[PDB]
Amino acid sequence: PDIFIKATGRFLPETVSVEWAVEQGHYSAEDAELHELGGAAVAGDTPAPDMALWAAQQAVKRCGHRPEDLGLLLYVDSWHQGPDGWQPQYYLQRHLVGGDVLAVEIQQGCNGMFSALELAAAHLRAGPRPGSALVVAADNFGTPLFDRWTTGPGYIAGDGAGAVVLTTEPGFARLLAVRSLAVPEAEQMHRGAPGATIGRPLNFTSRNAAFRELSLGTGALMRVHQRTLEVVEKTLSEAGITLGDITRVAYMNFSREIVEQRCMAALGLPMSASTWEFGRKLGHLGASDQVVALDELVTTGELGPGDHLLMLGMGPGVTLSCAVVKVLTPAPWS
Amino acid sequence: PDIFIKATGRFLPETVSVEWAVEQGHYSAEDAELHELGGAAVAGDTPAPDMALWAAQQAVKRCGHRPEDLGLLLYVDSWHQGPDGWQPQYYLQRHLVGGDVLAVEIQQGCNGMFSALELAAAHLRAGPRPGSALVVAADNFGTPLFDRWTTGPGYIAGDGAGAVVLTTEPGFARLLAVRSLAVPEAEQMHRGAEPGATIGRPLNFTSRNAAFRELSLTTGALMRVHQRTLEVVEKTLSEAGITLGDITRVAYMNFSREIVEQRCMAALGLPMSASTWEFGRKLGHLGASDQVVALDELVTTGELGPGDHLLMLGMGPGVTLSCAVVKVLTPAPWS
Repeated sequence: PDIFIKATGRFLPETVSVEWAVEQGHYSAEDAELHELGGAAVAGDTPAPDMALWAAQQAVKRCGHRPEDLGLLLYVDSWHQGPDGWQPQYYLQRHLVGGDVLAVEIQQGCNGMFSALELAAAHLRAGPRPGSALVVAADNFGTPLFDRWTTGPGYIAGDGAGAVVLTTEPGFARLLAVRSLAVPEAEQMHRGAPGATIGRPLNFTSRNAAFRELSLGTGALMRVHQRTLEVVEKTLSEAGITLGDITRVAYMNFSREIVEQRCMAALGLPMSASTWEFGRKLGHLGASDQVVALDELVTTGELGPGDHLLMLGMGPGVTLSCAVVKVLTPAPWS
Repeated sequence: PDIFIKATGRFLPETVSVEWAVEQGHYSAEDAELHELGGAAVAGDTPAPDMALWAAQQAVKRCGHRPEDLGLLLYVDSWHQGPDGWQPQYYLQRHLVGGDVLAVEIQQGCNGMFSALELAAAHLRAGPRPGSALVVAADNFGTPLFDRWTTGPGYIAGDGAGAVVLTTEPGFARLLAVRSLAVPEAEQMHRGAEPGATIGRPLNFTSRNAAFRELSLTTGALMRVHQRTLEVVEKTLSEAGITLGDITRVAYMNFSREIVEQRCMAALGLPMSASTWEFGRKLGHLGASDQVVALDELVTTGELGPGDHLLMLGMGPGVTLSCAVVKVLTPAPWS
C-alpha cells in the first residue's frame, strides 16, 4: 500500500536576526561567530494552536481537500501549547477538521513529526480505501520558562508551524519509507532533576553538561553516531534506493559546524545539498525543521519530479528518525 | 484482522480514605456525603514513569512476552510526568522494551487510552503478521499545581498506572471495536476563561466548567454531548457485532455516584450493580486508567469470565466521547 503526500503547508512569523540579539545582550557575540546562524522566527503573543491552524489551512487549501474527509489528526509539539488539562488538537477540530476524526496529541521532542508520519501511514493502510490524514507541528518558545537564544546548545529556537496531508490516493509526492531508532542509554542527556515536574526553567546546555560529566559505559555518543547511520541505511533499504539517488538532505537547523560534521560529513555529502542556508534564518522550529524544508524545496521548484529528499533528525531519547520523500509530479501550487 | 489483548497490568499505591481527608481539612464534608466516594490512591514522591514501569512489567510478565518483540509503545497521560523537554516513554524504553520500537507519548485527557487502542490496533493491522504493541497510562496528581480533592468537579484524582498488551496472535481476550467521536463546539469547557501564556496558574476544572456554563447560557452544546454519548456506544456495539444485552459489565470513569448513575448507567438503561463503581470509588480518577484498571480487576478476580463482554465508556476534553468493547474468550493465564 502506497502512502502519498497530497500537500504541505507552514506558517512562519517575522524573523529576528542575530545582529539584533547581540546588541540587546540576549545572544553572545562569540556564539554568533561560532554558530553562523541567520536569525530566529519570533511569533510573540500568537498562540501555537493558531499557528498550527494557519499551516493546516494552507495544506488543505493547496490541494483542494475537504477537512471533513480526514480520518486522522496528529498534533505534534515539544513545548507547552496552552492551558493545562486541555490539548491543542481540539482547536483545529473546532475551526477546520470537525469532530468526526481521531484527534490526538503526539509528543517525541523534535522527532515527533517522524513518529506521526509512521502512525499516520499505518492508520491509512489499515483503514478504508479512500483515506486521508493531517499531521501538524507548532510551537511558541516565547515564554517565561524558555530562552530561545541560550536554552539549546548549537541552535536558536524558533516559532512557527509545519503541516502535511497524507493520503492513500495518488498525489504529487510519495512517502517511500520512515523509521525511528533510539539509544535509550542516553536518555539522561535531556534531563537533570523527576519527583516534581514543573517549576524549574529549561536549559539543555546544562543538562548536556551534567550528562557529559558522568557516564557509567560512556560509549553512548558513539552508539548514537552508529545509530544515525544505521537508521539512514534502514530507511534507504526499505524505500528501495541508494544514497546516490538522494538529491537534498533535510536536517534540523543547528549550527553550521554541527550540521556539517554530524549529518553531511557523516553521510559523505556536500553542504550545498543540505537545507542549511534556508534553515539558518528560521532557526530550530521544534519539530518542523524538515517539513518546512520540504515545503520550501517543493514550493520553489528546487525539488522537481524524480528527486528524493532525505529527512533526518536526532532528538531526546536519544531517538534518531529518518524518512525518504519522493517527488513524482510538480506541486499543484507552484 | 483480529486484535487480541495478550494481557493487562496495573499499579495502585496505598489508598487514602475519604474520612481521613475530611479530618485534615482537604475534602469537604458536604462533597463526601453528596458524591459518596470511598477514597483515592496516593503515591508519595514516586514518579509516573516508574508507576508505568511497574504496570508494563506486570502485563508483560503475566503472559510470558519478551519486551523486545514489541513493535509499538504508546505512553498516555493527562498531566505532567517529569522534566520538560523530555518524554516518559524513554524511561520504559531503557528499563524494559528497548530502542528498537516506535515509542511515542499520547495525550487526549482521560480518553487518551481509547485513542491509543485505536492507533495500536491500526499499527498492528498494517504491520507484519506476527505483531505486538504495549499501551500504558500513568499519572501522579500530588501537587504543586493540582489539588487532587478540589480540582476536578465530581471526582477525586488518584495516582497509579494502567497497562495492556495488544497482539495479532490469539490471546485470552479480544478487542472487538473501539471508536472516538467528539463535540468540538464544547472544547472551551475544559479551557474556561484562560491562552497566550502557557504556565504559572494552577488547574481547577470546577471554575473552568463554571465559566463555560456562563458562555453556554448567552447553541445546544450539552445536548450534542449527550446525543454523541449514546451515538458512539451504538456504533461501537454495531462495529463489534453485538447488542446492549450482550454487555455483562460497564467500565465508566471513577466519578461521583450521581454522575456515574445519571450520565452513563441511567442513560444506557442498565443497573448500577453492572458498573465498576464499587471498585473504582476506592481508587478515584486515575487520569486515563479508570477503564483498563477496571478491565484488569474484573479479569483477574474471575467476575468477567469466558463469553462475557465489557463496555468501556469514556468522556474527556474535546469534549471527546470514546467507547470500546472487550470480549473475554478464555480465562486469564495469570489467575
